Amino acid sequence: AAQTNAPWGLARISSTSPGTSTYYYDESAGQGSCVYVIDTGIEASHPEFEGRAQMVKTYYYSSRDGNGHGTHCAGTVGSRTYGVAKKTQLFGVKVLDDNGSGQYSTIIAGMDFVASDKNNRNCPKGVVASLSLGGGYSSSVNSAAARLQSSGVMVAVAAGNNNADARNYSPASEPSVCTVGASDRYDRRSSFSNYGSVLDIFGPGTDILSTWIGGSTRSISGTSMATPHVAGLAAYLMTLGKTTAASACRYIADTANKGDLSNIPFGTVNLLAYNNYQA
Ligand SMILES: [Ca+2]
Repeated sequence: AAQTNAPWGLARISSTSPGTSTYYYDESAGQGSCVYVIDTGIEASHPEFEGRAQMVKTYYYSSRDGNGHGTHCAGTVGSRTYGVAKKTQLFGVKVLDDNGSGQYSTIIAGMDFVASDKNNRNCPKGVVASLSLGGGYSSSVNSAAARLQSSGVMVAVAAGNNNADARNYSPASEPSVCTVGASDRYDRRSSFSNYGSVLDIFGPGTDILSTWIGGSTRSISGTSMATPHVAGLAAYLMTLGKTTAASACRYIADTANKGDLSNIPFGTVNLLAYNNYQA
């Protein structure tokens, strides 16, 4: 399948070179996989989700996304126009308030919830969790992310936007999950992207067009935007049977475009997510 005039990030993950505008992908498109988006919520009624999104848990008064961030991330995972895995099932877990903030105890609870809730869902091709959030180092937050991964969920987390070593942020610094940095359309490390030896992979994160609340769209930047590209790619590859939740991060790194990025500091991987599609 091919999506013409796609957002640059989708085109980038199906090409060996920058500057293309077509997203090439297998028509299976993540069908039978499930992605939990642990964030500010999802506007499930947005037409771009085609009924494939639902809120399953909130830690606040409402389950609605009053911010936009979670809806944007969910759109990059699996919306029709802006998503990597256009047929995956999306589940929203609202651990962040509508200002985008949240206590670590609530974020931990949300991760433990996903590890249990997945046993109630029909996700024959596997389960992914996308965490476009983070703060200062916390061993308890890292442990919660490691638990979620150990339970059989592919966990993808944002490296952070401090132009610093991600070893000082959580859950970015947990080695057993998939820690995602950001690049821009010219194959530079995004100027805000954290770096360091704990990064596993880069994905598109500057000027990413996706869904927004009120049935709208908008373009924003962040490692929060790169993470759902990798989460969606994992769901896509699990549906194709190429990998499992336990090894998807390693498989993505092994099959990545290598050496293409600039402004990568010594000691950080130079690996860009790639779907290796061949018509
Ligand atoms: Ca890792």
